[PDB]
Parts: sequence; C-alpha cells; structure tokens
Amino acid sequence: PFITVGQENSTSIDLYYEDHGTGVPVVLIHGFPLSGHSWERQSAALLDAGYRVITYDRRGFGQSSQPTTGYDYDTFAADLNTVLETLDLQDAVLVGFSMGTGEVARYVSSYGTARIAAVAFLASLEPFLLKTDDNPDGAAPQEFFDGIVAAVKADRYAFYTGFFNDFYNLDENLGTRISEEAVRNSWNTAASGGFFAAAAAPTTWYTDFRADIPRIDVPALILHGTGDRTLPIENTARVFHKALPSAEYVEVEGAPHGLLWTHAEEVNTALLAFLAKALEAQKQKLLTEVETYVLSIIPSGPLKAEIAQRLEDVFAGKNTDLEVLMEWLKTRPILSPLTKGILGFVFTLTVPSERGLQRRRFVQNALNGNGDPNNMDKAVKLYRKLKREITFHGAKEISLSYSAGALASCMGLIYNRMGAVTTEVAFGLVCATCEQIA
Amino acid sequence: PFITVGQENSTSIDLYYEDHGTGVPVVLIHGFPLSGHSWERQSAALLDAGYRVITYDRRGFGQSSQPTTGYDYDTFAADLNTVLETLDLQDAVLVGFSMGTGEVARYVSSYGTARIAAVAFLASLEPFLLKTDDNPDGAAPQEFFDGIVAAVKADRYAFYTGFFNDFYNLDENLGTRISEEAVRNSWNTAASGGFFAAAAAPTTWYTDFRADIPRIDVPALILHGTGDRTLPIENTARVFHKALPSAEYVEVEGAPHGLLWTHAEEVNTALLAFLAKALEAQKQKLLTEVETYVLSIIPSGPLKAEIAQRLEDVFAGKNTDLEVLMEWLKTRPILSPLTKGILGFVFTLTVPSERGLQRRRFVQNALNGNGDPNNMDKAVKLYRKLKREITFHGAKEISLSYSAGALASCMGLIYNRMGAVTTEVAFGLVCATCEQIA
Amino acid sequence: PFITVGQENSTSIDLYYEDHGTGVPVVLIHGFPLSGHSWERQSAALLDAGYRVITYDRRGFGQSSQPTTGYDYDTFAADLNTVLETLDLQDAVLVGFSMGTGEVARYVSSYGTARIAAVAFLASLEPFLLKTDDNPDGAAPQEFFDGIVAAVKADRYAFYTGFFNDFYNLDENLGTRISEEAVRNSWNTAASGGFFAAAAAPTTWYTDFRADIPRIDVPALILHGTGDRTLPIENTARVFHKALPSAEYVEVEGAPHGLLWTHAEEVNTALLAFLAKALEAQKQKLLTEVETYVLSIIPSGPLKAEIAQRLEDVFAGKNTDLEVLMEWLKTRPILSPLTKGILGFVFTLTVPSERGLQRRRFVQNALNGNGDPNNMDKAVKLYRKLKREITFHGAKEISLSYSAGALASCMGLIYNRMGAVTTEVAFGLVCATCEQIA
Amino acid sequence: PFITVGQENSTSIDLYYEDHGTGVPVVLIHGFPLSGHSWERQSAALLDAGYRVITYDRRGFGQSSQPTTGYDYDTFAADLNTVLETLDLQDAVLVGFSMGTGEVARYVSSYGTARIAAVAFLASLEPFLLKTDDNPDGAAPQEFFDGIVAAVKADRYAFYTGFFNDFYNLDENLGTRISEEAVRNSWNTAASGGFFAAAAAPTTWYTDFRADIPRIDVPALILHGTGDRTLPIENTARVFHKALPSAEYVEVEGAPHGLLWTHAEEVNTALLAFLAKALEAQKQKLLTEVETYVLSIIPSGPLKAEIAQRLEDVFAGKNTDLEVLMEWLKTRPILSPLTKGILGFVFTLTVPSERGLQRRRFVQNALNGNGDPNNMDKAVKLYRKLKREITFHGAKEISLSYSAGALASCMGLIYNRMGAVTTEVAFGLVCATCEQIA
Repeated sequence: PFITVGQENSTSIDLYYEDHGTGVPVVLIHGFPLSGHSWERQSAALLDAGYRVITYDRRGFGQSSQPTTGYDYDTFAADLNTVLETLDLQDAVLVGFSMGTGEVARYVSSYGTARIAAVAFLASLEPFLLKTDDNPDGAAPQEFFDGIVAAVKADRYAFYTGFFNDFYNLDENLGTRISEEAVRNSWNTAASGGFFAAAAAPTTWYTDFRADIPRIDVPALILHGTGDRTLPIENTARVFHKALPSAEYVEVEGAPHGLLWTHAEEVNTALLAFLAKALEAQKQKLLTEVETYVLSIIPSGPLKAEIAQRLEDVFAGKNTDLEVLMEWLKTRPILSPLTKGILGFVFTLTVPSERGLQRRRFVQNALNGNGDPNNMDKAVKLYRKLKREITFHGAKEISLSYSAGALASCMGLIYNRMGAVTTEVAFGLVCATCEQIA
Repeated sequence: PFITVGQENSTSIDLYYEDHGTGVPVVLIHGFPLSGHSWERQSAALLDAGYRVITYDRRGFGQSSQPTTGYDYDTFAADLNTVLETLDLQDAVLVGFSMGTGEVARYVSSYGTARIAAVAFLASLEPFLLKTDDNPDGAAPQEFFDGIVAAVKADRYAFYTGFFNDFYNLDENLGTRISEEAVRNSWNTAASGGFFAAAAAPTTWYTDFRADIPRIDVPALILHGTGDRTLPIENTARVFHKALPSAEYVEVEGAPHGLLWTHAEEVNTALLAFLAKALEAQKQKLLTEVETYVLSIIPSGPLKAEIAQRLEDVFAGKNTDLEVLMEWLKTRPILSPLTKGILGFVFTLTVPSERGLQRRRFVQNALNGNGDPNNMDKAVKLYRKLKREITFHGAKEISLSYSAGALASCMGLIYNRMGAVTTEVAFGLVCATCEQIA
Repeated sequence: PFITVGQENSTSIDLYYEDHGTGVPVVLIHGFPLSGHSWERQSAALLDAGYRVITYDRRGFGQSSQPTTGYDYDTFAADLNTVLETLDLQDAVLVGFSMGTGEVARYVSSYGTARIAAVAFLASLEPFLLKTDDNPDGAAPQEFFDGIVAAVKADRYAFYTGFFNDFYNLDENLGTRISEEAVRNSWNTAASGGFFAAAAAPTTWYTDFRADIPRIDVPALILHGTGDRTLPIENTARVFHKALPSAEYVEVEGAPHGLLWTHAEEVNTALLAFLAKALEAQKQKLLTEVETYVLSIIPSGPLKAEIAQRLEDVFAGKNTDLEVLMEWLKTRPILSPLTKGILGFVFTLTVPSERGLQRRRFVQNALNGNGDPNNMDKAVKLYRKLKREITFHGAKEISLSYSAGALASCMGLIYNRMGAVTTEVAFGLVCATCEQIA
Repeated sequence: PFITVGQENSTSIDLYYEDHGTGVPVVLIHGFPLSGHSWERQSAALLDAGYRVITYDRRGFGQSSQPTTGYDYDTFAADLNTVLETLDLQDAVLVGFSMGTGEVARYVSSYGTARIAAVAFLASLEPFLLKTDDNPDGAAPQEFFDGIVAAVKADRYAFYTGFFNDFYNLDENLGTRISEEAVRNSWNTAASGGFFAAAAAPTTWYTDFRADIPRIDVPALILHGTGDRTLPIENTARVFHKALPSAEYVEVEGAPHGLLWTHAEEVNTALLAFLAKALEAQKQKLLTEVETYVLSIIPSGPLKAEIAQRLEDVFAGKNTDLEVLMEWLKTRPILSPLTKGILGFVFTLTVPSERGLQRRRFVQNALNGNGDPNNMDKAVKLYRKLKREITFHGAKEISLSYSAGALASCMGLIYNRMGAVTTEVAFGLVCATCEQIA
C-alpha cells in the first residue's frame, strides 16, 4: 500500500502506509529513524478498542521512497496533508512521536483542523529545541546538532547503536523493559532507511514551532517520559505545557525516549483514556443520526415511541433479548413488511448477543427484493462498492444512487450471511434506504 | 406465447400455446372447432395434482394463425413435432380430444415415442370414420362428410349452433351439466377461428389411422362417452379397443361428445388415475438419481447409511422433524461444512412442513461462497438462467459450467429466501454441484 | 512479483510469489513464521531435476502485505485458489510445510483437484492438534496455545529466539546441520512479518482437518521428523498415516521441525522419489501417445516394428548412439524425406548423448519449408504462441491450426537453435504434424 | 522505483534503481553480493560536487527481482542498456565495482558509446580472471571458482561471513576503517538477495573481457586496492593497464577489495578529480568547435577579434557579467539581428553565472524570424526530433536538412524554455544554423 506525495527526477516519491481496522481513524506518525511498525504495541491496543489504525512511513525512512530532497517540516506536513486528502479522512486523530509531533503541530497550523477531532504529542519537540538568545528554553546550541549530522555522515550504521542506547536507556531498561532482539529490529529498521534521510533529518529537529502551537483548537494530549535523553523534558514538554494549557499533561515516571515500547502499559492506558473521552461525543452522534433515519420510516403513534426506546437501550448497551423483540416486531398491524425488515436488520448489527442460533423469516422476505434477477444483479454491484468502502459518509452517498429495489436486496445480502461489511457502513446502507422512503 | 411451425406467403403460420405449472409435461390437443382454453376443467385438475400443463391451438383455430393451406394430418402432426422440438419436452404425455386424438396417433407413428411416456385418446376418431367396402365399421359414407363441408361454406356461423347441440346434447344436458353461458363461449371460440379452417377441417375427420395404431408402444388410455353424436361409440372406441388391447378402456355412462365439460368429474378422475399409475415409475426415478448425486459426497461409513435413509423417508413422504435432524446434521465429526449445507438445502426443498419459523446457520455459512463479489456476481447469472429454465435435465446441464464457488452461492440464493425456482430444477443445481465434487 | 488475493479497506492484500523453471508446476507453501524463501534448498533441487518451482508468501508473512483480517484456513485456501487460477496451472503438485500443510488439505476439500496432480505433506498439522475429550490424538489443550499467543504479544522479537531454538533443535544441530548465520536469516524474515499476523497465526494451528482428508483423491506424501519439537510426530503424522494410508509414509530419523534446512538431503531425496513415483503413470500413456502419432507416419510393415523399439528404448531412460540412429534414419529406403526430419527431431530431444558436436543436415532440408517467406512468416507465429504455452494439449491445439508446410519450418527454428521451447510443447508440435497426415 | 528489463514466465523481471540530484549523470554499478546502497559514500561526494547519481541493483541482488535465468554479462549489459534507454541518459558516466566493472566493458563493446562520456573501473575483473594456457596472466583455474559455487550452495549465509571477512580485511580494518555495524548491514544486503543468484554469479567472474577492451574509445579510470585479497591486483589492474594505457592509472596503497567504504576518502578524491578533468575536457573540446562555427557568421575585422576574445574568455570561465556583454552585443555596427540573436543565445548557455536574473529581449525578437505558418511549424517538427536526439553530430545532421529560417525559429523555441534538450544538443542546432548561413 503506497501513497504518492511527490516527484523526484524520473522517480515518484511514494510513501508506505497501512490502513487497518474499522472505526474512528487514528493516524500514527513515527519518529527518527524508524518505520510505521514501531507503533505495533499501540496499534494492538487501538484495534482491540475498536479504532481504525493508519500508520505511514516518513520519506527516506522505512519502506517509503528515499529521495535526497524535501527535508523540512513544510514538506513533511505537505505529505501528511496529501495522505489525509487521498484517504479522505474526516474527524480523525493525529498522534505523533519524536519527529512525528513536529508534523502534527505543523499540519494543524498550516492546513487547519477540518479533518481533526483530537491530537496527541508523545515525546514532542515542541516548542523549540535550539537554544538561542531568543529562546533560553532550548536543549542545545546549533554546534551540537551539527555534531550529530557529521557523526551520521561518518558512519550512520555505527551511529545507530549509540543512538538506540540513548533512545531506550539500555543500561537501565535492557533485560527488563526491552529485549535485545527488540532493539535489533529497531536497528534493522533504521539501517534499511535512506542514507541521505539519516543525515538530513537531524537538521529539522531544531525547528521553531512556537507559531504553530496557538493554532491548536482541537482537544490535545501531551505525554513525555521523565528520563528522556534525546529530548530533555524540561526543554520540551514542561515548556509545552505552559504554551498550551488546554491539553492534558502526563509525565510517565522513569520512562526513556522510546517509551512506545518500554512503557507500553502506561502509554496505551493514557492514550485510550484520552480518546474515549474526546471521541465519545461524536461516536454516539451517529447513533442518534442513524436513529433519526430509522424513525423516519415508522408511522407516528404508540409504536414509534417504543421502537425509539428499543434503539436507545440497544445503542447504549442495555440487555435486550431478540426473541421477545423479533416476535413482537413481526405481529404488527400498521408496520409494512419493508420496515419490519429494516428494524430486524439494524437490531442484529448492534448486538453480538443474538445467541447465534436462529434467523427470522419476516425480515428475510422483506429484504428480498421480489426475486428479480436484474434487481439482484445491481444489488451485488453495490456490495462490491461497499466491500471497498470504509466510511459511513461514503457508504450512504453511494447507496443513495441505486433504486429502492436494489437497496432491499443488498441489505438482504448482508443479513442472510452472504456478504460481510463493517457495522459503520451497514448503517450507511440503512440510512440511505431510509432517505428513499421520505 | 407463440410457436412458428410454417410459412405462408408473406406471413408466418404461428400457433398459440400456454406453458403452465412445473413437473411432468402434459400436452393437451383440443378438438373441432375450439381452442386450448377448452381444457380449462382438465388443466385445473392437472395443476392441483402437480403436472405441467401445455395447451396449444391448432392452425386456423383459436388465437393461432389462420392459413388456407396444410389441412391434413401429415401437417397437423408436423406442427405437433415442431412444438415438442421447440419446447424440448422429454417423457411427456400427449392427451387428445376429437381431432386431437388424430394427431396423437399420427405423431407417434410418424416420429416415434422418444419424448413420450404415455398417451390418451378422449372421444377419438380412431381407427376410421369413413364407411367403405374396405371398412364396414365406419360411421358414414363420404356423401355425409361432403354434406357438412357444404353446410359450413353456406353459413358457418349458423352451422355452429347446430353443431354445438350435437356436441353437448343440449336437450339433455343444458341447465344441468352445462350452462348456456358456457355454450356461448364455445361459440365465441369457434366463430373467432379461421373461416377456411372451419370448412377444410371436416375433410380430415375421415382419415385412416389403422396403420398408425400398431405403432403405439407406450401406455395408452382410451375414453369415450356412450351418448356421443359426432363420433358414434360403436364406430370408434368400441373398435379402437380391439385394435389396441394394451390400452385401458373407459366408457363414461351417458356422456355426450363434449364430455370435457359435462362430465368433468368423471374424466378428470380417470385421467389422473391413469397418469399417477403410468408416471409413478419415472417420477421417483429422479428421487433415486438425486439421492445418488447426494450420497456421492458423503464419506463412506455409518453416517452415509443413515443419511441415505433420511432421504428415503423424506422423498417418500414419511413424517420427519427437522429440529432433531438439523441439530444432528450440524454436530458432525467427518462431514465437511459444504456437505452439511447441501444436505440442509435438500432437506428443506422436499418437505413443506418445516413449521415455517426458523432457519439454520451451519448451512447458511456453507452455501456462502466466501463472500467474494465476483463469486456472487456469477451466481446471480446462473439464477437468471435457472429462473427461465424448466427441466431437471436442463438446470443440471447449465449449472455444470460455472465453478464450484458460484454454485455454492447460487444455492444460497434459493435457500436464503432470495431467489425462487421449482424443486425440479433445484435438484439440478444440487446434483450438478455434487458432480463437481467427484 | 505480486498477486492480489483480497482487499482490506483502502489497501489491496497482495501476496509475493516467484515462478522459475519449466515443467510440472510444483507449488511450495511455507509455514510459521518463515516465508517462500525458506524453500531455497528444495527449489535448487527441483530446478535441476527439471521441474517448475512456484513459491509464494502467506498473508502477513514474508514480503506480502500484512493485513489484520482473514487469518483462518478458509481464507488461506481462498488465496491459494486465486494464485492457482491466476497462473492457470494444470497438473500441479502441492507441497506444504507446517502451517502450509493446512492450506493444501483445505483447498483440496473445497475447490477440487482439477489443477492438482499430486500432494505432499511435510511436517503436517493434520488431522487435529487441539486435545479435547473427543480425541486423545491432540498435541496440547487450548490453555497451551493461549500461552503462545500471549508470549508473541509480550515480545514478538524475543519469542522467535526461543521458537527457533526448538524449530531446528539448536541443542542438536547448531554448528552441524545448521550454522548460526542460517538462524539469523530465519529471524530477519520472522521480524519483518506482521505484528498482528504473528499473534493471530498460532490460533489457526489447532484447526480441525479431519473432514478434509477423505477429499484427497490424488497421490500423497506424508513426511515427518522423529525429533520434531513444535509438532509432535505421534499427534500428527502417526495418526495422519491412518487417515491416509495410500500415501507414501516417510519418517526422517532424528529430524527436527526445520528439516527443510537441516535434513535437506533426506527430504529432497524423498520428495524427488515421490514426484517420480506419482507422475510416472501419466508420462506413460503420453510417451506412448506421442509414439502412437509417430508410428502412424511410419508405413505399416517391418519398419514400423523396429522404430517402435528405437523409441521405447529411449523413452524408458536407456542411452544410445546418436550417430547410429542419424545414419540408420538417414540411409533408409521406405521413409519419406519429411518423416526422416521428424524422427530426427524427436530423437534430438529424447537423447542426452550429445557427443558435443555438429548438427545434422537432412533434417534441415526436410524441415526447411521451401524457403518460402509466406510459409516461414507463419512459422514464427506458432513459436510466439508456443513460447507462451505449457501443456502438451495446449501446444497441439494451436499447432494444428496451421498448414503442415508451416509446421516444418516451425520445427526448423526450434531445431536450428533460433527458438527455444519445453519438452511437452515440442512434442505437442510434432504430434500435431503427425495428425495432419491422415 | 523499478525498471522492467525482461520477463520470466508468470513474473516480470524488474530492477530497483534510484535517481538523485541534477547535473552530469553518473551511473554507479555495484558488485557481488551487495546492492546500490554500497555507494552511499561515493554517492555523497558526487552530490556535493554537483552530479546526478544513479544507482541500480543487479538482478538477483538488492531489492530487484530474483529470477533464475540470464546470469551472464551478455544479459547484464542488456539490462544496463534497457535502464539507460528508459532513463534516456545523455553523455553520462559509467562507474563499476567488482562485477559492475564487467557491465561497463560489455556495454561499450556491444551497444556503443553515444550515451557515454567517460568510464571507470574500480577493483575490476578485466581482462580475464580464468588462468588458461593461452592466458598466463589469470588468477585461478576453473577448479577454484567451482569450489566457490559449491561453497555457497552448501550454506549461503555462513559463506558470507567468510567472504566479507576478506572483502574488507576485517583483521586489519575492523573497528578502524570499517565499523562492525557497517559489516552487519552489508551482510543483511547479501542475505536478502536471490539464492540462485548467489550460486550463479560466481561463474560470471571468469569472463573474458579481452573482446570488449579495444572497443573503449572514451576516457577511463583504472583504480584498484593494493591489498585486494578477493581480486588480486597483479592479475587484473596490472595487466588491464597494458590493454588500456590511455586510462588514468591509480593504485590505492593498503586498500582491500571493499575500498568503497574503508578507503572512501581516497576513492572520492580520485573519482572527483577524474570527472572534473575528463568531463571538463569535453566541455572545452566541443566548445571551441562551436566558436569555429560562430566565427564563420561574423565578418572579418576587429569584431572577429573582439567576439573571439569574449568567447574564449567566457569559455575559459573568466568572471564577467552578461549585462556588459548583452548590451555591448546590442550596440554593434556590422552584425545583423540574426547573428546578434545567435551570439546572445550562446552567452546565456556558456555563462551559468547569470546573476540569477531574466532573459533578453533582442534575441527573442531575432530568433523567431517571420513566424511563417509552415516554417514555424517546421520548427516544432525539428523540436520533436532534437528532444529524442542524444549526440552533437546527430543534432547537427538532422537540423542541416532544415532551412535557416526554420533553424532560427527552432532556436527561438529552445531559448524561451530550456531544456530539453541538453547544451550538447542545443549547440548542435547553433552550429547547424551557422553552417547554413554560409
């Protein structure tokens, strides 16, 4: 999986990325000098929680292309933008690490937060690393950073082992927090990067982000270890906390720089606690929107009120048995068969506790579609567009074109254990079919 | 629905026909001067029994074309042949009436009985109507038939009422066996025929069928009323009985010529009793053939023996509950999921007593087809060819081309209350999918 | 080289694969946690033997994509089917290893053996690894496999060193059968796999293949090690041998799990012996089918019996003098000049006795083609079609759609070393020219 | 970035290549068994000097495809030819190492020197490694190389740690000239290559390059380590020096075989010096012939002396400003506008120090000339031909068949937006224009 972001000479600067899981998109940006695979402990906990994980490799690092141009944060942000535009992500979360936090703060400032719901800064560079007469809160003068760039160009392979010692604090963490095999992969990941990228990237560490911080309007999370070597805490996060008081501030006690692996228990705990508090407001907004499209089919009366509460208890998570429900749903005087099917459909997508034994006939004949071959031949063409679809905003848009007949049969395909798509796009088909009946 | 059988000048001699029901094809041939609609009392009882009824209108009569050529039994038989070839009927039953019996005996003699399982002769012309020095068993000399032909050409409309009096014996049956409204339709049917056909057809009544009778090798039924006017019983059926002793002989007591309507209770009773005795031998031959394809998937052992008896009791009609069966079918050690589905599929097609409430998941996931969009897109193309298919010999032939993957999903379409086809072609898909696993 | 076998979100699940050599397609399926390059010792042996090696990487492993969906043998077999269909293979031999033996039995029991000639099971998973009350032939209970997954999730990179120590039995083979450099490479491939793929794979180890074994209607090979630490021989091959007795059972003495590298000498010898014992019956009644068309051109007499022995004493595997035949075929009274070049061509392919010098003249003047540009331009048309051909039938079905004069010129280039084809393709041309003389 | 250079059955043979920087193209070809990333020190100095660095990985090595066919220098040269043509490199430089030095001599011999300006052989194989009876100056008999292939086939990975041990002289240069980590990565690059490649490549070492040496008609550079253990200097560079005495000969004292890393500070110094001289000679040789053509358009007198000086001063790189020239050129008594537009078009090319400013106005007005409907549209016909033409003589020959009104108009197109083509092709138009107006 590759996304093109640039064009160097006769080649195209392509970036490696991975799009896993279904739900709220969480974009992860790695640090120097690793790949997107470095988030393998965080990506694990984000998948079990239900989030959609998207990790991409920075140019010159990992499996991405290795050009000798475009090594400033204006290019690094222009790449992140192209990725978000190509993926068409909406209300996503940007989580950065090391250099990754430098793109999270630059993109937000330069392109806005129309696609952003929340951000996070793990072991950040912000606001400034370079120590000048202007900024005393710097970590080191430019002579120091020029000492690193030269030390890479001499022998970048021998430079890595020294760097990955101040990355994990191996004299304290090896054999306890991190194994030597785990370290080896990090070296293998770094050594398999672009030689030019390894020598040009350190010149971006001392970037002035003081102008980009105020442009953060979305909820933010700031995290940093108290034993960081590459990025001293009192020169970064401690003074990042004063620049943006709106963000929650978390110091992991005794954590090194590469705290993504060493303190995975601590990081994942805080990262999930932040997301489930800053995304809860929008994650249920669909549940009341899906409820809206569903209720716009039910004829007004005593039924419409109880049905709406059979959606409230279910969407929330209250215990509801289907047998009393589905029986009751069938024997209805004013409900047309087609609505019985949609309700029977939605009531199965939202609960994993249907006992997994029986199916219903009143819905199965409702989501039939008469049995017309042409009507079925279009329904599978929709499912084809839905099996390669991800978002609710996209599944509804596509399934609003096809006729009301093909929509019924397409819902049947998913319901009759034939086709299979995520519950987020399943609502899309439902809410699109509901707009047809309006 | 029309079938072309000839070509007159700038027009094409097309014949009207109707193909209703599913099962053993029963071709009905009307008499003079009606349409295929005259069998509406017989077609009713043949549909409730489960037979497939096919009624076509003779040339110059009914809604068929009205040419002024081809009015001999060599042309009338050549039309019946073309119809059977176009419809590709196999092991069908030919049932004739009045002139209709003249085509049943001529086709069999001139074209054979490869497509014929049994025949019937209701109020037949056989073996000879014309009284000559050669044949004393005739009904009338040629002077009589020439008296009718002239009486038609004078005023065929006024000739009908006289004919439809000796057709039903209205002085005995009107207001009792047949209503005057029922008679009116017969007149309307006759008057809406070809004027040339009404005047040329009587010249075919005195045809010598004595050479065609010995060529009857299939089981035959001979029926005739004892009050027939148009065709005296002692000149037709009584001497037809001596020519072909193999055929069962039935005299309806006090029945007129048009005994298809007057004595519908008697005719239908004898007609069904004959079919269910002369078709029982082949109607279950498929049941042991379908059983053969089904058992060729089951791994040899103690299961294969019991499964085979779960097919014997079911195909025969013995009481079998699905809940004990389907539960038992699921929890199987050596049965692969795909075979569980086929058995679960067949066990639902053959019994109308599944209580109509629940469905099974072990089969529903077996006849899935992985969920591949291309695999589903081909499955609906098969169902399209099956929804316009009629025979078991044709459904199997078509569903042997598509891959084993598309066959599974196509079986799912029928099982999951989406598509709908007759149980005769359903076995075709099953037996074709079974040959794939061999 | 890649093959799209699915679609996860906005990414396409592609599998890495390689295709070398000419002859019978031998597919090699690796196991946990290596890749297609682990067969490198077997691939070198199969290429020299005269086969066609096709190795591919499982999803999430090796150089293929690393998705989070589709980690079960129903999905693994769906990929294998797509690879087999995309390449359009016929008479293919399926060889598996560890986790790769499960894809061989699952595909063979769901998609058929149309493209399969034989199968092989090295270090099998069959028939059941999980130990319940239903079978004592299981390896370990569910509580054990949960320990593995938890160990992978803890430290994926540290898990390998403890896994590869029991993979090759390094307390027995290190420094002898396998060097530490070979271990490091096996680790480098396991580390570059998928993070989700490495933890969701051991849950597929205890898959039940008992319902897939009787579906194997092709010659099989059950090989195992008597010192396997990962897959206990008593719980796998020992009971697999009873479920599949007509399969050549081979136990490599003192062999570990990673016997592909340690006991490569013992495996290759046993694998090549099976590839000959299973494919000998098909080469016979093909080589005699080749001879059948060859002897047809030979006039029925005392010469058609001599040339029969001159062929059957070469097809068997014996050696002979090329000079003797090319002087006994040259100076011959009854044979036409064309059928001299034909026999001279068949011999030049079936003989290993090169003697290392110059190439005959009379066959050149026979397979000349009159030096006609039109007839010789049609000759290169077949060569381009035969260079892309594989089977014997595929070559004969194309080389029969050309003039017999053009086939001579086409057998000229292949002879004159201006064009190169295989063995079954070459005979497909010759046995087509022979068909055009009847 | 990949380039297709062939086809292997179901798979395509692609080669991984990189393109960096702007300037004179320098093709770097690696050796056994590394990849293009082995030039990461030479590819650094070349970029800092102002060259265009192009590294491609040989088949079976690096990230390129791993086929089992075409492991010979006839195929390797074809691979290089395909890469050069696909990239359409003009006046490039070929630099090879170990095996790469064989692909330089073979290309020039078989394909020519139209795209090549200069070549370089670093630690070369030339002329013949195999020690035969007619070639006393060999290195080892065929019994030696056959021992290496056998050594690799036994254990490919364990073989490397002994090869790299002498490749770098790690008993002399380890932890000093080359780091331990630098070795490990080179081992990873080796282990990630084609298994068949590592066994087939050593057989290509003893290739006779004596048939390729005389074909070299371009400036060459023969550099070789004095302490080369793998490739003896006395059996290669010394004898190679006699076969091509025209080449600048350089011996780096105490350098092993892998002197690209250990002695990068010496190789970069020599390679840059050679390039900055040999290329400088071509930029002077084929620049004084331009003056010859220009000084045929200018009437004899002081203007044929003042322009001559101002041309020879500019050609010599003497610091001057165009605004003195471009104005002094304008206010000139004798010269016509056409020859005032030609001179200005040369001064813009031969003086890169353009103050970083605009173009001129009088040259734009004089160049187009008339803008004749067909003659201006016959300038775009030549513009399509010169973009494909690669040489100076080639550009001269084609444009000599066009009118001076078309050449001037074509020069007007190039001047506006250049370019596309190169200066060696642009001068091919200027010299052709001057040749016409005579």
